[PDB]
Amino acid sequence: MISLIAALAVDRVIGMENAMPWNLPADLAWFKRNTLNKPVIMGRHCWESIGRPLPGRKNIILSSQPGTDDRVTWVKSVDEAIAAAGDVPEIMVIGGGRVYEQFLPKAQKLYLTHIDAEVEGDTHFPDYEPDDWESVFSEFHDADAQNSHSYSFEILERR
Ligand SMILES: NC(=O)c1ccc[n+]([C@@H]2O[C@H](COP(=O)([O-])OP(=O)(O)OC[C@H]3O[C@@H](n4cnc5c(N)ncnc54)[C@H](OP(=O)(O)O)[C@@H]3O)[C@@H](O)[C@H]2O)c1
Ligand SMILES: CN(Cc1cnc2nc(N)nc(N)c2n1)c1ccc(C(=O)N[C@@H](CCC(=O)O)C(=O)O)cc1
Ligand SMILES: [Ca+2]
Ligand SMILES: [Ca+2]
Repeated sequence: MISLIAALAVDRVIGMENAMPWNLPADLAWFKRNTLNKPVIMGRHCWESIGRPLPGRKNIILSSQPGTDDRVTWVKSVDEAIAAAGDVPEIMVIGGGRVYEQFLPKAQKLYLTHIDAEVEGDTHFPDYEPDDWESVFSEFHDADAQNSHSYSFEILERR
């Protein structure tokens, strides 16, 4: 199955100037826990904002151009990305916005972090139909010394 994993601020903002405008160690821990030992698919812009392969994951990068880094697997279409991931239980799609938009119709699960942050953004999570989805896990956390916003973790499953 295909799952999307994303962190969304107010108004579904997911980025600004190729960066993520918040500091949430707890979200990074959640991200790692839910992507480790699974293939991860990302757009070229979202790769460039990392610049190093994520360890313990098969890193698959979508680009219309030839790849520039042999440490990761480069593919030129959605269907090639899916195929490159292979016969695994769960393929994780990690962004950014244009990649999320293309994989959302194919996804069975959404792993969302709702961050209580008012951030100007230039990139937004796609506007999904709420009726298509059922909340199966939800956990809220207050802001603390390490995490400067409150946030909730949510898993939605396609009905
Ligand atoms: N969880 C999150 O909140 C989260 C996660 C990740 C990223 N982000 C943010 O997302 C933003 C980047 O999003 P974005 O939409 O600009 O870029 P993106 O989706 O990461 O990357 C877009 C690029 O991927 C390639 N691509 C996408 N679909 C393709 C296809 N079907 N076939 C071939 N190539 C394809 C193209 O590369 P070429 O131009 O090379 O063809 C395209 O320009 C940044 O602000 C980043 O910080 C947020
Ligand atoms: C910019 N970016 C994309 C990013 C960040 N947070 C997210 N959060 C969620 N919930 N979903 C995402 N797709 C997501 N993507 C990054 C940046 C750094 C690391 C990173 O270093 N991750 C380590 C965490 C190790 C560390 O703490 O340095 C890992 O093993 O996954 C991952 C993604
Ligand atoms: Ca806040
Ligand atoms: Ca509606």
